Amino acid sequence: AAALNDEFAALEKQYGGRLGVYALDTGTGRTIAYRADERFPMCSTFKALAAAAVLAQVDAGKESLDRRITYTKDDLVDYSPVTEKHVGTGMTLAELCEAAITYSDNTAANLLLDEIGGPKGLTAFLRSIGDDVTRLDRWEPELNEALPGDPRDTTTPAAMAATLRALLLGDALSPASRAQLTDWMRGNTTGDKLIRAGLPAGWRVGDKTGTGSYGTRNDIAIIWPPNRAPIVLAIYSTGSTADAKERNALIAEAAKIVAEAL
Ligand code: NA
Repeated sequence: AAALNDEFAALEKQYGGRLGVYALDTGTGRTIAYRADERFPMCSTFKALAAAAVLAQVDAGKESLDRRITYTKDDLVDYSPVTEKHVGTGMTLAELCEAAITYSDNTAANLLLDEIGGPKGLTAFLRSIGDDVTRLDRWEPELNEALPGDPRDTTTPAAMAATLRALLLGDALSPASRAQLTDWMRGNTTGDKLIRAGLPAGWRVGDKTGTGSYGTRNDIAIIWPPNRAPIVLAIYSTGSTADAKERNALIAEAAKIVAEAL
């Protein structure tokens, strides 16, 4: 409510820009919503959805995770630490999903989009599982432009939360794929300074980060506290004016506030 809105508003003033939060404690049904229905640029948070879409093709017997994908240097875009090592041998869809999630590998993400029907295909998938809000329009790296007032390549914290819940806890995917997406997000290496840094120590998190222009910094996660039902958390921020270290701190702090209020 208003008291809590004041706190998130103080963060927005502190860092500049615009902050969105949706959190849901599945064990009590309590939620936190701040700009939860406003659009924010997804940046790399879509890569979890891209992997999901590949898994959904496998569930439907139309695809195999072992299938080897060949690619060239014409496919390499910036920030592709994993794929930039396997041009010669190629990589499997499993390896590409893992790389896109755990290392936010841009080239791997574009490759997943290839096998999925592109941004329009990924969006189509999202509609198929009840997400009528989230939209991907472009490929890496252009999708990170994060232009103010631009609806392309956006979600809302509430839509992304609902979607992540369906994918990781609901029945949008088979048990095997759901478990596989779960393992990948838990194995993320890019999220240490963000949601993970704001939560109490013993809480297990699977997450996917995002970084983009106009000072965009995001993180979406499922959280498994000991002896409790899981929490779904989507945090988006854009437009802030702060260094890399403190954009990280903005997200961690919002996460910390959430754990106190939820
Ligand atoms: Na990113």
